[PDB]
Amino acid sequence: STGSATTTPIDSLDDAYITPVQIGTPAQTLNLDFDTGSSDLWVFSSETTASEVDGQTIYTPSKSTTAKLLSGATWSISYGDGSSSSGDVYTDTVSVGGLTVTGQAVESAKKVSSSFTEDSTIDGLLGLAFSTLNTVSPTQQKTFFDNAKASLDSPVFTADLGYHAPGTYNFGFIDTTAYTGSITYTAVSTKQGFWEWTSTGYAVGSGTFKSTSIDGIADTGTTLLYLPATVVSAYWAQVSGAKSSSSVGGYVFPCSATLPSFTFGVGSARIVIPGDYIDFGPISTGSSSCFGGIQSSAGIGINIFGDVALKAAFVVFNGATTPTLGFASK
Ligand SMILES: O=C(Cc1cn2ccccc2n1)Nc1ccccc1
Repeated sequence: STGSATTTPIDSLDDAYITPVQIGTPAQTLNLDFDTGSSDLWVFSSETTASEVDGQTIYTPSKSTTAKLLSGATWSISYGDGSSSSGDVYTDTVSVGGLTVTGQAVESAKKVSSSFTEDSTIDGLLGLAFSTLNTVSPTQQKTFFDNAKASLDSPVFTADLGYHAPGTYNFGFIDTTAYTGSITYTAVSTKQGFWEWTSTGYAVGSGTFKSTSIDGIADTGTTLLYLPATVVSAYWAQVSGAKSSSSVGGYVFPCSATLPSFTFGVGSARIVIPGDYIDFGPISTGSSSCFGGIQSSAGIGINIFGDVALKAAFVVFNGATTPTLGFASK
């Protein structure tokens, strides 16, 4: 089997992407944030604290003839932006772009943090990291991908995120019309539960490539590109007037600037992030100070190849027995 779904930026900045997901019988369609940085499928629901819901579409398991409460099971998660949620668990039928999993753990939120409430466009998360990170207790649950894996034509999914435009998530096949050149594959460590790999280096604009090992994760649930401070400093030094602002909480730059590109290495291959992809707009409405899309990972404890990096590529998440990651230009 296969599936294919369009993923759509939630706003003009591409702060995140949403993908429609069918849950239950008859289908209830919710727009979820596909997150290769986490391993829980969770939704706003009829169980969510009333005051914590503001515009989201909710899953109502009582209206689904295939929902079953997973007895005694609970879940609780936190993300890198400091947001969190928690609740109980149902099993139900979940379909993504024509690919159906029966018996999928659907984590029903009872509680969500303010950032989730405040974003009306995201109806929950669909985690695509390794199931070892799944938070359900006392019986850990598998991800959608893990459950669909053996049924897929090939045990893979691909992320093709657009810049200020819709993209695609495919399951079980690689669309060879969706990228240019070849896909370069690279080793993955699953020891922290993430799609963790090692970039071979970087370049700033038309500058010389610096060969250096940069360990980090491929994370569709993180908007920006978080890299070591040395790297980030080298980038922003090429932007007149750019500065790290402790008050704003990262590098800012004059909105009048034209930003240089940023290149990252994948083995001997190179992925080029255009300058405009690194512009995240005014720090506040009407401001002429803009927020940068490359930021320091100092203090995170891990480097993160977020949407700013992944959207410049066609990315293969190869869930073979030994997982790997593939990157192609497009
Ligand atoms: O936390 C993540 C993945 C992530 C961040 N998110 C923010 C909002 C909504 C979804 C979401 N997913 N990645 C990460 C961050 C820090 C350290 C390790 C992994």
